[PDB]
This record gives sequence, structure tokens and C-alpha cells, in this order.
Amino acid sequence: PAARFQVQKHSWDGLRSIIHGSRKNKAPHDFQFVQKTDESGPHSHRLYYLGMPYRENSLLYSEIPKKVRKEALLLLSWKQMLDHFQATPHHGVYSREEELLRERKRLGVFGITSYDFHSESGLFLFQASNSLFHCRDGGKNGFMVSPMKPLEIKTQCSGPRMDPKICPADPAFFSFINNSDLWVANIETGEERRLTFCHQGVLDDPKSAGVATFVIQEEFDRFTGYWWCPTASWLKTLRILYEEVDESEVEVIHVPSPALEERKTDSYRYPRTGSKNPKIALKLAEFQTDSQGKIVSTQEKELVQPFSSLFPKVEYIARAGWTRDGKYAWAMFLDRPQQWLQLVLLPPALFIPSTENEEQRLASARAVPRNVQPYVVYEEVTNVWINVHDIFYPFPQSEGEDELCFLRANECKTGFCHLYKVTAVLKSQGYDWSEPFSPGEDEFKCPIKEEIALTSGEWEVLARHGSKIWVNEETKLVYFQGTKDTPLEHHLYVVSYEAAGEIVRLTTPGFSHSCSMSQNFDMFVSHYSSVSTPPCVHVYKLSGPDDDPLHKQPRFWASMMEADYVPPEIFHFHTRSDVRLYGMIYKPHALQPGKKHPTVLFVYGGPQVQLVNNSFKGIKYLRLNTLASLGYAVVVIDGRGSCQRGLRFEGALKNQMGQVEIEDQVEGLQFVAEKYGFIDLSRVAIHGWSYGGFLSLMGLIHKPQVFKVAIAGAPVTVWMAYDTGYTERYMDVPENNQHGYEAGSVALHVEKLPNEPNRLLILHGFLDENVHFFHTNFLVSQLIRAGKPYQLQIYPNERHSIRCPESGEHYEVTLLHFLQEYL
Amino acid sequence: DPAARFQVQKHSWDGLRSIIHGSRKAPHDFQFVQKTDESGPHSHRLYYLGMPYGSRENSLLYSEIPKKVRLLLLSWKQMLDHFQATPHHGVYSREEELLRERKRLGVFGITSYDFHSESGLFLFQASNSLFHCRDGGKNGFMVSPMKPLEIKTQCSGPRMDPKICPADPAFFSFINNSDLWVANIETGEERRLTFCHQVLDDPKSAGVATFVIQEEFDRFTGYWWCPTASWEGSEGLKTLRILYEEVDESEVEVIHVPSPALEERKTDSYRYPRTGSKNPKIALKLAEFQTDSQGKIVSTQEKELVQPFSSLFPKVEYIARAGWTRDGKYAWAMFLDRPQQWLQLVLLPPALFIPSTENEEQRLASARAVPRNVQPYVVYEEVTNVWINVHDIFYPFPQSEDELCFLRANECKTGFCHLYKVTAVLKSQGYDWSEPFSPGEDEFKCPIKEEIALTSGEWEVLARHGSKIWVNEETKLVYFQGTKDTPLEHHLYVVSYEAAGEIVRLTTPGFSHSCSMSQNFDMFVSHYSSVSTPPCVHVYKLSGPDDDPLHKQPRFWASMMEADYVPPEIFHFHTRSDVRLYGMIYKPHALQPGKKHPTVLFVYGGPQVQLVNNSFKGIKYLRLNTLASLGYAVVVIDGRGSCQRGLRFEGALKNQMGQVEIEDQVEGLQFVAEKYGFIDLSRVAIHGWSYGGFLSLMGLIHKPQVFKVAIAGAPVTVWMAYDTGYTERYMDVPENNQHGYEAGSVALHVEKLPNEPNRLLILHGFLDENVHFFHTNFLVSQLIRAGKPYQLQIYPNERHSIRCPESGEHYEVTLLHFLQEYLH
Ligand SMILES: N[C@H](C(=O)N1Cc2ccccc2C1)[C@H]1CC[C@H](N2CCCC2)CC1
Ligand SMILES: N[C@H](C(=O)N1Cc2ccccc2C1)[C@H]1CC[C@H](N2CCCC2)CC1
Repeated sequence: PAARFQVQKHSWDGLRSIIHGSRKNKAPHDFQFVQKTDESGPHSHRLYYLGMPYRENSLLYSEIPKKVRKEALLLLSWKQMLDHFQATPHHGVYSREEELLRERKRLGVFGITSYDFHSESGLFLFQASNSLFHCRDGGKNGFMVSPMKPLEIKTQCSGPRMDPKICPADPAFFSFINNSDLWVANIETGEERRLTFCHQGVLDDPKSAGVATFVIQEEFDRFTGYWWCPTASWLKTLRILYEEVDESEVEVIHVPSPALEERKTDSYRYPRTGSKNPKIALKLAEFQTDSQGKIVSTQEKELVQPFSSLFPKVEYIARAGWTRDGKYAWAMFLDRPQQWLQLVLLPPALFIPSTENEEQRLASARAVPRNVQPYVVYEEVTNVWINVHDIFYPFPQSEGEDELCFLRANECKTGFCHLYKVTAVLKSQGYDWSEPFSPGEDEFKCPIKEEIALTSGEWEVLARHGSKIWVNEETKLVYFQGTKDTPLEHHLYVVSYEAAGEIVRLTTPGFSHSCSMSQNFDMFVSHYSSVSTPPCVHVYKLSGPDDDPLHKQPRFWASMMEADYVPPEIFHFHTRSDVRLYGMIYKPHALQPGKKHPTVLFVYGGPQVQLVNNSFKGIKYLRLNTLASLGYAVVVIDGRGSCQRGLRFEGALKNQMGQVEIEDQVEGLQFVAEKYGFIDLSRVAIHGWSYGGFLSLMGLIHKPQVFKVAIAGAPVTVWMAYDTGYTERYMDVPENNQHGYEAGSVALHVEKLPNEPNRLLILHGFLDENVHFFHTNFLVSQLIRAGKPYQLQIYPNERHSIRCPESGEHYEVTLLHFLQEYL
Repeated sequence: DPAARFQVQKHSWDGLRSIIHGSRKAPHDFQFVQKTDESGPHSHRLYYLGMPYGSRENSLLYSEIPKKVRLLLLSWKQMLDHFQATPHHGVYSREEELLRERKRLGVFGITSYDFHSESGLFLFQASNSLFHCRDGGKNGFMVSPMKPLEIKTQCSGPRMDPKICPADPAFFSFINNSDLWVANIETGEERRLTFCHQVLDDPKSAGVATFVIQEEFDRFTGYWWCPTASWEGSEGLKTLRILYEEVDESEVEVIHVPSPALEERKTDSYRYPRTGSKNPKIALKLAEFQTDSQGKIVSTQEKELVQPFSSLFPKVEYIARAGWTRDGKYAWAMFLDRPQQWLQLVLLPPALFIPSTENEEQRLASARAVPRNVQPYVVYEEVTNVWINVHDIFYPFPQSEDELCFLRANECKTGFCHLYKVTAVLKSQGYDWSEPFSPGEDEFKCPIKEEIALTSGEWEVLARHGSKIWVNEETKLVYFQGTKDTPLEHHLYVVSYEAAGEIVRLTTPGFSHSCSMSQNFDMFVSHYSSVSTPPCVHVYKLSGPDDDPLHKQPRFWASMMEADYVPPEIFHFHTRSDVRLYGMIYKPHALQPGKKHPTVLFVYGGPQVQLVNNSFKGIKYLRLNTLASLGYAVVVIDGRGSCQRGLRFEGALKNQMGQVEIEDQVEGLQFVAEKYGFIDLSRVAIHGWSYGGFLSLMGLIHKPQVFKVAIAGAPVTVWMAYDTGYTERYMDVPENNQHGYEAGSVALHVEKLPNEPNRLLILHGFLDENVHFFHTNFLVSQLIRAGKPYQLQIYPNERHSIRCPESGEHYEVTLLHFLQEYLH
């Protein structure tokens, strides 16, 4: 009747102006806290950070003062580090390597997106333009009051120098990756030295060193393949643990180059579900320097026995690094089903020089002490899957050798991620490293002396995707981030790692916080917001008696950032299996109760993402507000398989992706229809990108009477065509889950898609190297065979995401027109 | 105006599917073998390729032509017993599938074959191997089908372009891995003759026509058997010769097109010369081999021109054609410069070729050795201000020395393709083949003794795309096809090459004929049809006294083939510049005068094609009849630039592609509006594929108030992305025609496209290796930048043309829906 609200129909030009009007920069992040060391001065700290003032991301600093009036709020000035410097390459065009890493990192912003910092010398090291640059501030060099030009580091290399890092033991040196091999150089003398020789004169050249391969980067959130030893030994020797990789047996596929006029593709090693991942191993590279800084010698070392024989079950190296004294290297290992993890200590003496000579090799093997061996200090096991959590803090071995104390984030134990203090017993069995042997199961398993829960409950410690802990050893406290208060807000917490009792929250409720702690534990920064309020960045001092450190009171010190949008509203309901799901609704603008409005169910719905939480959405999800301003109801549901709710909630997806997610979405939709008076269930569109697109198609397949149209972007339509890392973890290998692979692949159910045109819009970025355009291509193929209608939009200069603003606007205008006309 | 406007009934998608499904629910490549039995009842056996209607694929067949008749319908007899020539699920090798595209070959099975008349030996490609069978001559005529014999090989990969050695049928040749091979069919012995091949580090090949030669110059071979054997050496060895083209693609651009193995997610590399970019480096080489009495291949030799091809013929960019004289005294080549405005017919004496050696010293000796009188002879040179179309007619007569008499099809002389008899004088200047040689502007240009026009007038002899002449030397008559009667019909004519007087037509008017003439000139076949009648295939016997062979009467001997569709109507009109253009209309079925109907202007409009002529359109253009049955008027105009109207008609395109054609189309549309009163000019849609998609986009760009919607398929949107052969011929090099490349490139005029959605539907095959998907991908890129709506349909398992019926049906269903919903 007249109850049905009708969206105003605009011309295309009209829609373009509306979208253009709606859209007519990244808050400080990546901080370094530095104490001044000057009682006379008016500043206690200098805070260094990356940020973008109201053009490009750049290195910046603020001065933290010694006293504030406290009658008024103090706003800190963003001072430029560099004087009129452009870090973005000309026309924002990066090399294939640098552009692919921005993709893997989901980096949109231009300029300096990472940097290294050496505290003692005040040395900053970073990629800029298509080269390497550096500058010095603080420490022995002293604190500038105005910007200084960064100095380009000269190289006789060709191609980009990737993943640069300062030597922690000696800031005269630094490392980088050039043409799939490891290099080192001395900033002070300009001397360059290559340490690995896996690359030659690229189906022909399949070996690399120091490099994280595609799946490692896309599916394991590791972007480096090497790790500086934190100390030197005495000439003086320096060390680098590194992953050596061989992709020969890995499948090659071709994706189109951004240079469209060239009409060429790029080749990738793409391990599709069910076939070979690269062959990998951990190696060690040494090099000696004299007192003048000259690189005297270098050496390539390998495990005394093959890595494949020592660790037969290991499929991926998730993480690596060293103990703080440089005693032991360490590596986090994973099996192919991703159900068994191992933290392993590799003592350096375990590694011997590589040589072609079998005699020399046996001499080096005989020489290795019998008491040197791998130590498997930890092992996590599960029936679902092992999420890679990044927390692992080895304490120095003060209580002598033969034991190792560390903190560890474990989720498999109780089903949620919590902190544990662990003491593993290192007891050398004694080995004949000269004779080869095949180690069995639990061959290097350390007995666990003790294992204490530091945190517990129906909630999780944040330990993935940049989340970290801060451990103060004087006070025996561990600072961390979590959902203890609620799954919709991230908060900062402190708890004793000595006496695991009271967890104390340091962040204010109502808001979700992104925090950085000073290494001196005297102050932290919180970048936070709510659904109703734009984000701010405040500086908090921890004040109180030094005899009660757990109860330091965080006191607001200063602010670094502050602030036709209508915020959405968070709600919750329970499913017909009594599971609590959260949701979000954008109500139509100028709502008139009694009207039923057309509705857009905006969806993602896969693992590792939570859309519904209490933080500001107006930046990333402006289009959803735009839809609301035209008078659409917009509904977002976080169904089972979504994250921040523990393994068992996420685990509802196991081996049946596509099957569980829509029900929760349909439940949520029906709930919203009762609660809020304003949903017309006769006019409901489903729409998402990536996992969201896959689900938009499943929604139309399985629930055609509920969803009138689907707008599906960048979808995965054939699970056999997706990679190993992601697919096998949640769906098993295809040989072991034909039912799920088939039931979850939308391209194989195309008969179930509609006979009515205008109900399915497909969208996909032609350059997509993650969800290959093949997915859309194969779906149309099958749509054609089944005699089904479709509409299609291509983004020819876009990969998985749309990043060019004009393409984005076109995307939003198209979406508005499709809905206007056909919903 | 409400009642007047006819409204197409709007169907559901499934309804449209049933309509397309309901709607969709000949002999060629002949050999006339004379049967030499007086008592028998059959004068000849006629061998040919054909698809029986019951049969799934093309196959080698035969009919028996009887001695006397009393309406005879001849049986199609199977040559091969229950043989599948199509490989599994019609899946050819990349090499054979790309050659099928280049040849525009739709049908499955045996698409070509070689035949040696004396031995009665047939040689052809089948499965993914080579097959052969024997019939007639010394073998004898079979009465029942015979299983074909496979030819075993040590080679790996496909054996392409098989040809029987004319001088000795025991031998045959083929291309394996970009090199020329020969083999003795009787002994099964194989022998490789070139070594250009050993991916992108292997750019040399031999005996092979490269992409552009194939796609743009209608040559599918790069080797040519010498037709006569030789008998020179120490002790009784027999020498056989093959002329061939060596090619070096090094400096030619590489592009990647996706593989038909979609699930592989890979591409193929292609040497694709874009306009203005480098073509392969070329030369002509000679390969000889010697055989003993037992048919063993004793030796082989790689030979080459005593002087570089690039110094002897410095202006030559493309080898259009080549071959040998019938006595094997000279090899010949047709050459073309890069602008394709200068052609040369050149005779290459075999003695002009010396064995190839890396040794500097040996080459000098062999060069010195070459006789001083030996040289190339440029017997013909053709020049023009427009472009040289390549004409296949060149018939050298046997010599009876010091001159060469030949027939030539020439278009540049008068502006129309006509037959000429030419006598060129061969007089040797004398050259030191040892010294370096740099030639003058007319170094080997033979004087022309005489040059006679055998045909003349405002009409053309057919000399391209399979058209050819037949020359009977006893009677002095040349037989050919032409548009002399009218440009809408192909007819068979006979004129004397001895005495150029009366041209006699042998085909019946009212139809367009495709004819094959017997080598004995006693019998001929015509495959013909009209706009209103489906094709037929009749056998005609030439009769009359031998006193006046020019005046032999064709007499119907027998038929090989006989016979809601409503044919279209041909019409003609005159432009405001007083040019006569032909058109075609399909009237809406069950038309009610006074109604105004929505109209589809179906277009192509590019050179080398003519849509409007008097022949059956029902097979190829069924969809246009389906449109008419729904109530659309469908119009087709042959505007300036189209073919079979001579060079100057075609020449109006020159360096302004996209600029002239639409005017002729619009004139044509408005004309049809006045004559027939059933066209609603407020509802006109433009649609075509290939050149027609390019024009559909130009129609909407330049005439947005004339065309409400455009449906463009496989279009070229940026001329810079297109190849050298086609583009440079009609549009010059990009550095010499920046205005025209820019005005003719639809992707650069995207601002001019509409602001209203549902006015433009773009279609393109993902696997297109001719008009790369890039073109559409680039237009979408530009559309997005300009903020312009578009719809788009991809054919993922399809190159330039849609061949999977499942996809074809979907394409039509999509078209009807687009028209129904958005044409208003
Ligand atoms: N490899 C995955 C991917 O990009 N996918 C695309 C896609 C599209 C359709 C169906 C499934 C998939 C999986 C990504 C793994 C990391 C995850 N991040 C979110 C916040 C931090 C970690 C996002 C997904
Ligand atoms: N290479 C050309 C082609 O395929 N083109 C596609 C296309 C699309 C848009 C704009 C221009 C072009 C040119 C074809 C050359 C051979 C010719 N044949 C017709 C009958 C016998 C010869 C047809 C054209």
C-alpha cells in the first residue's frame, strides 16, 4: 500500500552528484616513545610516529611536555621530520614488488608506510621514492627543532631493495632483500655485501632467500623471511636467521599486468588448495666486521641435518626470531592441516657451513657438540584449526640454563586466546650429528615444568594482526589488549605475570581503543572511537606510587587528534540454537514510522573479520550512510564464523563454508524486521565484496524468496581455485571434503540462480591476484551454459579492492542505480 | 501517435529462450576425375568435402557422374568407413585451432586435403595425426568405403600443412615445430630440412605463414614444392626442391592472450605486430633433397639467395604470395612494401640460390661460382595512391625463352580488377654475384613487351578469398567469376585470352553462384542461391561443337543438392553525393500498414566484406529473421568502404575509418523510412560484431539522437592496439595519421557516449586473439573515468566469433531482452 516507502528515482548524472557530494587521512600510528634525558628542558618525551596531515603519510614527531595547566586541554603539534620530502614515487606508481606488498598489507595510503628505528643511535631507516633513505634524531646525535632532509643510501644494486632493517647489535649496518636474496651494507662506509645466492638469471629461477612467499604473506600475516640476531659475538661476528625457499614444484598462473597497453601478464607461484607449497628451510648467514667497519668475511650455514628430516611434519614457517641474548634462534612451525603448532629453539651451533665437499661437511658435523639440539618448548593442538597468534616473549635465562620461561598466547587450550606463563625444561639427550637419523614424534619435546593461566574467561586476548603485549620486567606486569569488557570494544589491560590475580583496565568504556605503550611504561597512546563519535588520539600518563604498579592510574595528558552522517545502532539477538549474535542497523534518514523501507543486507561473513563492533564506521563505510540518506534500511549481521568470539564460534564454518552463514543472516534480518518497525521484507537486496560477494551469491542460491537482488563483488566461486593456506585450514584438502567444496562453490549451483534478469550484478577487479578474475569468468561461463541472465562490471585497473577514487565513485553510482531500478 | 507505434510483446527471459530455441530447431573443395572406361556407365567420379545432414562432421565424399540421363539427384558416397576425423569433443591442438580461426572455419572433420591425380592419393589431417587413402588412377575405383591409413611419425606435436610432392607422389611435406620436414609415404622414412627451431628465445621458423600474413593477407602456407624433379649429380640421384620462407620474429612485440584451459589460469604468448611496430624479419630460402631409385632420401641441403633478401629487395616488407612456374625453371614471389602501395612479381632462378654456410670463405667461392647471367626478374610492378589489395590470379604460361607470357588480375590500372595478358622481356644485365651489391630503383624491372586487357568495365573479376580462374590452353579460353551482370550476383564467364572479344556468361541470372571448373573443361559445378531461395548444387556439362569452344552451352546434367522464414528485400538508393548504395530490409512479419515499428540497423561496414547481395541469408543471418518475427524492422546498408564495387568505392575509408560509414548508414536509414512507411525513427538500434561493433559505438558517439541504443560486440576501440597489415593499409602508420587514429578510436571519445544508462551493451569474447579483450577492457576503463554507464557480456570460452551453440543462443536471448526492455 502507501506503507511501502519508494526511493526517489534520479538520473545517472543525478546519482553521480549525490555520490560526489557525499565524498566532498590516517591518524598517527607506528609510534616510538623516546625519553629526553634532560632535567632542565620543558619536554619529558619526544614521540615519533607515522601520520598524514590534513597529502601523504610521513615521519612526524610531537613534544610531550613536563607539565600541563590541566585547566585547558593540551593539543600536541605534529612537527615534520623531513624538510619538503616526497616519499611517494612519481605519479604514485610503485614497483611490482612494492605494490604487491602494499596489497598484501592492505595499505591504501601513500608515502612512508613503515620504518625501522634504532633507539641508541636515533637512526631511522625506511623505503621512500623507489630507494632507501635515512635520518638521525635523538640519542648521541641530539634532538632537532626543525626538519632535516633525509639522505638517500646509494647502491650498486638494480631493482628495488625491499624489507630494510637496522642491525640491532651494530647500527652501522643494515640489511635488505634484492632479487630474492639477502644483502647487508654499512650506512657509514657505503659497503654492500650479498649473503645468499639462490637467484640467478622466472620459471627458470625458483629459489629465494630471506623472502616471505605469497601464501605466507596473504594467509599468515608474515611479510619477512629473515631476522637479525640481536647481539654480536667476538673481529666481531653478526648473524641473520633466514628462510630459504624453493617454489619449483608450485603451480604457476598468469595474472594481467597493470600496464594494460602492454597486454601482458605476470607469472605467480600460486599454491592452489591440494597441491605443493614451496619447499622451505631455516638457514643462517654470518659475516665478520673489523673495528673500521669493513666486512671481512661472510658465510652461508645450514642445519647439520636437513630441516626436512629434523622436522618431517612441518609445512609452513609461521614466525621466527631470536632470544634477546642471541643464545637461541626460534621458529613457530605448522603442519599442513594447520592443526599442530610447535615453538622450536634452534641453537646457532646446530648450524654448520654449507659446502659441496662431503668430507668438509662431515668434519663440521663431527665437530658439533653432542649436547646441542633443537628444543621444542611448546606444542598447541586442536580439532578445529590453529590460528597463528603472535605473542611469544622469552625471558632471559636468569635461573640458569636447562630451563626457559616464556609468556605465550594460546587459544586451543580453552577455546579462547589467553596469556600463559610457561617453563620448559631443556635437557640435552645427546646426539651423533655425524650419523643421519630420522627423529620420531615428540623427539625434541621438552617437559613442561609449569604452565600458569594469566588470564581466563569467555573472552580473548588480542594477539594477531598487529596486536601485541608489553612486558615490564622490573614490575613483573604484562600489558595487553582484549575484549574482556565486551566483544564490541578493544581495551587495554594490565595483569601480573608473577602473581596472576587482578586484571586492571586502563582505557575508558564506551569506546574501542588502539593502544601503544612506552617501553619505559610511564605513558601510552590510545587511538579510539565509538559508532557515534569520530576517532581521537590521546596521550595518557601512568601516575601513582611506585610501590603499587598494578594500580597506576592513567591520567589524560594531551591530545594528538580530535573531533550528513547518522551513526548506526548496535543490537543483539539470540538464534533458534540460543547463540548471541550482534548486529548493526543504519535507519533510514527522515524516517516516518509506519513506512516499510527497502533494505540492503550488507555482508562479509567469513573468518578473521568482525564488522559489528563499537567503533566509528563513517570513514570506511560511508556508502552505507549514503544508502540510508536515500531511504534504504541497511543491516549488518556478524554471524558464526566471524571473529573476536573465540574458536568454537568461528569453528561453526569448519568444512561447510557457504552453508551456515546465510541462516544467521536471515535470522538477523527477520529479527530486525520485528524490533525496528521499518523493514520491507518484500524488497531486500544482498550485497558484499570478497567473502561478502561469495555470500551474496549463496544468499540468492539458497534464499531466493528472501533476497530480491544480489550485488556480488570479487567473489570466490570455486574453492578448488583458491589457495592452500586459507582453504585447507577451514575446508580441509579437496580429497577429504568433496561434499563441502561442492556445496560451497557457487559456480557449481548456477541452476539454482534466478531465471529472472536484473536480480544478479557481478563485479570484479581485472588485475585481481588474490581472488583471480577467473572466479567471475568461470561463473559467467556456467551461467551461460545454464541459460541464466547476469549483469557484469569490471574494474580494469583494480586488484582485489577498488582504490582509485573515480572507480570507487563509479562503483557506488552503479550500486545506487541497480537498486533504484530493480529492488 | 499511440496506436501507430507498434509495441514488441515483452516476454519473460525463459520465454525468450524458448523462442530462440524454436527458431534454430554444402559440397565443396572438388576434384573431377575422368573415368577412362568406354563400357562403363559413369563418365567421371567427382570427389569433394561435405557434411551429410544426418552426419555430424565434414568428410571426404564422392558422387558418380553418369554417361547419359533421361531430374537426376546424385548419391553422396562415403570415402572413409565409419571414421572420426574430429578429435575428442572437438578439441584441436593450439596450432590447428588457431589456423581454424584464421581460416574462419566453423565445421568439424576434414576441412582440407591434398590430392595427386596420377596416383589417386589423398592426403589430409584427421584426429591429431595425418591420414591418407588411395582411389582412382593406377589403384582403381572403390565401390565401398575404405579405412584411411595413418602415417606414423617419430615427431612430437602436430604435423601441419601436409602436401604431396607433385613431381613424386611417394613423398610429402609438413611443418613440425616451426620447421620443414619431408617423408616418403611408401617407406615411412622422415627427414627434417630446416633448423630454425630448437619460448621467446626461439623466434625463428621456416615454411610458416606468421599471424598477420594469415589474418591480414590470406596466405596459410610458407612453403611451395617445386613441381618438377631434376637429374643432376655424379651418379643417378633425383633432386626435389621446396621454396620456403624463413622468418625471424625477434624484434616483434609479444602479447599474452588467455588459454582456453580456463582452469589452468594461463595465457599464450603471441608475436603480434601492432600498427607502427616491427613485422618479422623475412627471406626466401630454397631446400633441396636427393632420392635414390628405391625412394631412400640420400641427402638434403639448406640454400639461400647469393645476396641478402634485404639487399636485393630492400623495400619489401611482406611476401604476399609465391610459387613456381610449371616447368620449375623459375620460382616466383609477390612482394609488398610497408605502406602496401607498391607490389612486385619477381622470378627467382634456382641457380640464384647458394648453399648456406657460416664460413665466410666458402660463401664467396659459391657466390663467384654463380653464373653472371643469372638474376631476379621483376616481370610486374603495380602501384596506387589508395592501397594494393592482394589478388591471387597469376598464371605463367610455358615458355616458347628471353620472355614470359602470363595472365594477371590487376585492379590499380583502371580501379577495377580485370584480367590482363602480359609479356615481359627477360634480358640479363650481367652481375658479379661475389661483390657486395646495392640495387637501383628499377634494378631488375623487366620491360613489358605487350599488355592486353582481357576484360574491362565498371565491374570486377573475382581474384581473392578462394576465387580463381581456369585456363584451357588447347582452346585459348580463360574461365572466371565476376560481377559484370550485377554486383549482387557472382557469375561464371568465359573469354578468349588469345583473342579478347566476347565474354560469355555460363550461369543463370537471378542467383549468385560459387563454381568449380573441371581441369578437362568438359564439366563444371555451381553452388548457388538467391535471397528468396536456399542454396543448390548442380552439375553442368559444357556442350556444342568443338569448332567454337567459346560458345559451348552449359546444360544441366544433375543435382547434388536441392533446397517461419521470410526473405529480406534488396533495394538501392542514391546518396546526396550521387553514389548508389545497396540495402536490404527484413519487413516485420504480419505487417499492418500504418504501424511504425522499432528498427535494428544491423551493421558491419568494414572493408573486405559485402552484406547486401543476392544470395541466401537465412543460414548465417537467422537472428535477423527472428527479430522480424517479433516485430522489429531490420535494415542492412552497404556503405562506402565495402567491397565488390572496385577500389574507389573502397577508398573513401582511406585514413578516416569511423568518419564516413555512419553517414551512409544514416542516409540509408532515412531513405528506407521514406520508401517503406513502417520504420519508427524514434526507436532505432544499431548493432554489429567486429567492424560492426566499432561502428555501433561510432553510431552512438556521432548520432546519439538517431540511435537510442547500441549493442557492440568484439569491437576495436583503439587503432594503435590493432595490427600492422590491416591498419597500416587503410589508416597509415600512427605517426603519419594522428588525427585519424584519434577521430577513429572510440575509446578516446567516451565523453561523447551517453549519460543515460541502458543505451549501450558491450559484448566481447575473453579468448579473442584478433581483437584482443583489451579493446573492451580499455573502453570500460575510459567509460569509468568519464562516469559513463555501460552493460557488458563476456564470452569466456570464445575468441573473435561465438561458435559454442549454448553461448550463441544466450547471445541472441540477451539481444532480444536488451531490445525489449530498453529500446524506446
Ligand atoms: N586470504 C583472505 C582473503 O583475502 N580472502 C578473499 C576471499 C574472497 C572470498 C572468499 C574468501 C576469501 C579469502 C584474507 C586472510 C586475512 C583476513 N584479514 C582480515 C583482517 C586481518 C586478516 C582477510 C581475508
Ligand atoms: N583481420 C580482419 C578482422 O578480423 N578485423 C576485425 C575488426 C574489428 C573491428 C575493426 C576492424 C577489424 C578487422 C579481417 C580480415 C579478413 C576479412 N575477411 C572478410 C572476407 C574474407 C576476408 C575480414 C576482416
